[PDB]
Parts: sequence; C-alpha cells; structure tokens
Amino acid sequence: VNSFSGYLKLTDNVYIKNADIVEEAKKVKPTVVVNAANVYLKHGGGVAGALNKATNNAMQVESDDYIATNGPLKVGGSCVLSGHNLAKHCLHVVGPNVNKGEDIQLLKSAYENFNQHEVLLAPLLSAGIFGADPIHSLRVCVDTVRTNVYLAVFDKNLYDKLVSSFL
Ligand SMILES: CS(=O)(=O)NC(=O)[C@H]1CN(c2ncnc3[nH]c4cc(F)ccc4c23)CCO1
Repeated sequence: VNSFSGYLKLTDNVYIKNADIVEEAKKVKPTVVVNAANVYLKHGGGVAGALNKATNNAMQVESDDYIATNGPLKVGGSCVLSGHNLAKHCLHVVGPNVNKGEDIQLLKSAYENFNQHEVLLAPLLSAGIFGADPIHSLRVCVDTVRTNVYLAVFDKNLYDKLVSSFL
C-alpha cells in the first residue's frame, strides 16, 4: 500500500491521473519524482521549469554543480539528484526532443531508467514541449517500465484522450 490517490489503473504496474506533478509531489512526497530533463539540466520550461520553480531554483543550483563536475547527460540517460522539497530524490531523465531532431527510439532507453526504482511519480517522457506523441509515450512506458509508475498528466483534455485510446 502506498499514498498515491485517485489514479486510474492501466496495467499491473502503471497508473495515471490528471494532476499537476508539482502539486502531486508536494502532497505525496514520493521517494522518487521524475523530471523531464535535457542533457544540460537547464530547467527552463515544461515540467522541468515547473519543478525547478517549486524548489525556488535549488534544483537548478544543484544541477549546475552536477554538470560542472560530470558534463552533460546522454539522450536516453538519467541521473539521481535531490528531490528538494518535492520528493526524497529526483530522477532527471532525458527523453528525445523531437523539436531537436532526436531519435524517437531513444524513448525506450529513457523509460528503462525507471526500472532502477521500485516506485516513481512521473510525467510522460518526451511529451509536451519535447514534441513526441503522448499516446506513443504512454505505450512505450507501459511496454518498458516494470516497476510501479504513477503518471501525472497536466492537461485534462489530454488525460481523457490517453485513457479513451488506451489498448
Ligand atoms: C517533455 S515536457 O516536460 O515538456 N512535457 C510537457 O510539457 C507536457 C506535460 N507537462 C506536465 N505534465 C505533468 N505535470 C506538469 N506540471 C506542469 C507545470 C508546468 F508549468 C508546465 C507543464 C507541466 C506538467 C504539461 C505540458 O505538456
């Protein structure tokens, strides 16, 4: 039993809700919140900008030190950093950004990072400003993640579409 509330169950291990991931994180304080990161950990907009704003820019300060030490992430890769006031940990995962021409096949590699964590609160990778089809992203999630994932979808119209079209 965990504290996630109001989710629709899609599969044995995948759950979905129309929610603001920032508000969901502040209420649940999950062990892991996933950020929709880029390779530079520049949290300017989308999910990343919202998560970082909610940390009063502490996420960005920590991220800048990470990059200065380690260099950029790989597309499809991840790193574990602090969850600040939102979660114990933040798993920064880089999905491909279609608006940069990145290979959508890397989306599966991106979701594989979730399997290193037993339970996660996450957005749909490569959705939103990353330019991928969220219905495809949900399919890859379901077919790749084996650990327990709670997906927060900000847009109510999109949430209803994802549910209605789910196979
Ligand atoms: C690869 S992405 O990060 O750019 N994907 C997207 O942006 C998708 C999904 N986004 C979110 N999903 C869940 N919770 C969210 N809180 C937010 C707060 C914001 F100020 C902006 C977006 C979100 C958001 C919504 C917009 O479209």
